[PDB]
Formats: sequence, C-alpha cells, structure tokens
Amino acid sequence: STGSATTTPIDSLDDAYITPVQIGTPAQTLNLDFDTGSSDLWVFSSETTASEVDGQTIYTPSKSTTAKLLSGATWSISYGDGSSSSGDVYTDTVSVGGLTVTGQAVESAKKVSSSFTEDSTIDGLLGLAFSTLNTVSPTQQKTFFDNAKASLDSPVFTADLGYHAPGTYNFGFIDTTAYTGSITYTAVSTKQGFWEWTSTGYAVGSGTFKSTSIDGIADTGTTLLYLPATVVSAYWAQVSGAKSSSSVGGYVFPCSATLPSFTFGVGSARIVIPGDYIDFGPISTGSSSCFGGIQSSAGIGINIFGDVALKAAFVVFNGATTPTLGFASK
Repeated sequence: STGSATTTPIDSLDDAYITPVQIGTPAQTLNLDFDTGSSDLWVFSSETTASEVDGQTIYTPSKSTTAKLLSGATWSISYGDGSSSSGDVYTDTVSVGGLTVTGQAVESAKKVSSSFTEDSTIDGLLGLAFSTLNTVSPTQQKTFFDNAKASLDSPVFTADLGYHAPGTYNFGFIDTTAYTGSITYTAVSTKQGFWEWTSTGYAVGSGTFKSTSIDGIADTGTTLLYLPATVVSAYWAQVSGAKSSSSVGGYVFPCSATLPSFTFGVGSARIVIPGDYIDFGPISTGSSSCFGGIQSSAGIGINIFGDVALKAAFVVFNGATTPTLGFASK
C-alpha cells in the first residue's frame, strides 16, 4: 500500500505545516502537525478542557463506531519549545492520504498548554520519530508509520515541505519526479529515538565549504534551523546589522537586509537553503527588526534540522531494518 497527502503551511511564515488525517468511522478529519521529532499521535477532543479549546476541530470518540477506549492508558508529553499536553487513549482507524491503519493509538487530550490553545490551525500532532519515544503508559504504543510499515510497498515515508506553498508527505514510495539529481543517503542513529544524523559541514552564501561534523535531528515539527553557536555566528556575521538579542530570544536582523543562502552537507552532496527561507519577519507587528531562521542550539542540547532546512530538500525517512535518511535537491 501507499499514501499521499498534501501538507500546508499554517501561516505566511511557514511556522508549521498541517496535513489532513481521517480518524474514526465515519471519518472525522483533523489537521495534524506531522512531527518527525516525536512519537505520539494526539488530538484535541471532546474530552479537552473546554476553556483550552479555541477554534480547533475536535475528535469525538463516542461518535466513532470503531473507537475503543484503551483501558487504563494515559499519556503526557512535553516538547522542546516548552509546550505540553496530556490525556487518555483510544484505538481507532486512522487514514492519511489513502493509507489506512486499524487499531492506531489516538491519544485524546484532556489538557493542552496555552500555545496549543492559542493556535487554532493545529488540531493535534502525528509523531513520526521512533516508537521508543511514545509516552503512553503503562503500555507504550506504536506510531502511525510503525503500524503501517509492514503493509507499505517500501518501508519509507518522504517529506517534501514547501516554501510559502503546500507540499507533500508520501508513505510507502519515492516519487522520482519530486526532486532533481540523486538522493544521497546518510546513516541514522536511533539511540535517542530521533532521526539523528551527521551533516558533513556548511557554507554561508557563496563562501567556501567548511568540512565539519554536525550531529543533529531531522525534525519536521520544529520551525527553525538550530545549529552550534560557532556556525550560527558565522552566518549572521554576513548580514549587516544582525545581532543576537537576549530580550527577543535569538538573532535578529534589519528587515531591509538581503539574506545570504546557507548550505549544509549530506555526505558529498550539498543542500542549499535560499536566503529568503531564513526570514521569519518582524519580531512584532510593524517592527523593522526581523527574526532569523537560523538560531543557536546552545542550551537545547541537540542540533535540529527543522523546517527551514528540510523544506530546501526532498527528504526520505527510510525505516528499513537499519534506518537511514536521504536528501535530494528539488
């Protein structure tokens, strides 16, 4: 089997991407944030504290004839950005782009943190990291991909995120028309539960490539590109007037600037992030100070190849017995 679904930016800045997901019988379609950095499929629901729901579409398990309460199961998650959610668990039928899993754990939120409430466009998350990170207790549950894998034509999914435009998540096949040149594959460590890999280096603008190993995670659920302070300083030094602002929370730059590209290495291959992908717009409405899309990972504890990086590539998440990652230009 295969599946193919369009993923759409939630706003004009590509702060996140939402993908429609069918849950239950009859289908209840929710728009979920596909997150290769976590491993829970959780939704706003009829059980979510009413004051914490503000415009989201909810899953109502009592209206699904295939929903079954997973007795005694609870979940609770905290994300890198400080947001969180928790609740109980159903199993139900879940379909993405024509690909159907029966008996998928659907984690129903009883509580969500304010950042989720305040984002009306995201109805929940669909985790695509390794199932070892799943938070369901006392019996850990499998991701949608893990459940689908054996049925797929090939045990892969691909992320093709758009810049200021829709893109595609495919399951079970590689669309050879969706990229240019070849796909370069690179080793993955699953030791921390992530799609963790080592970039071979970087360049800023038309500058020379610096060969250096950068361990980090391919994370569709993180907006920005978080890299070591040395690398980030080298980038922003090429933007006149750019500075790190402790009050704002990262590097800012004059909105009048033209940003240089940023290149990262995948083996001997190179992925070029155009400068415009690194512009996250005014820090507050009407400001002429703009927020940068490349930020320091210092104090995160890990480097993160988030959407800024991934959207410059066609990305293969190869879930073979030994997983790997592939990157192509597009």
